[PDB]
Amino acid sequence: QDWDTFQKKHLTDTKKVKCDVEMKKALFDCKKTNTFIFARPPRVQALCKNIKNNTNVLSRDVFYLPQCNRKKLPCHYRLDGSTNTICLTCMKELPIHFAGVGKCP
DNA sequence: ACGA
Repeated sequence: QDWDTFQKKHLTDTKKVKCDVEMKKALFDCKKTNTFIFARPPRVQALCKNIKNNTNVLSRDVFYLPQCNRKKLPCHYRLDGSTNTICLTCMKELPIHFAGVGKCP
């Protein structure tokens, strides 16, 4: 929605995310899936430099993407992972949505 | 400090 929420929902400083601890947060509310990006804010923010507002951009570089996937109700997950390019939605040169991976929508 |  916004840059602050994007960082909380999609950035991680660790590869081993504690899915069951984080996903129960109102931020995630035990949703089906959430993908994190292993990167510091500055590197991710740079991807939106020069990008038109409310449009998507695909990174040239790859990132490691820890992913929490709901396995058992109501809030139990399995940690998965993959590496790929990321597609972000930009607004005022700041990421506001994690649009897709490997390619933009 | 072993972490795609």
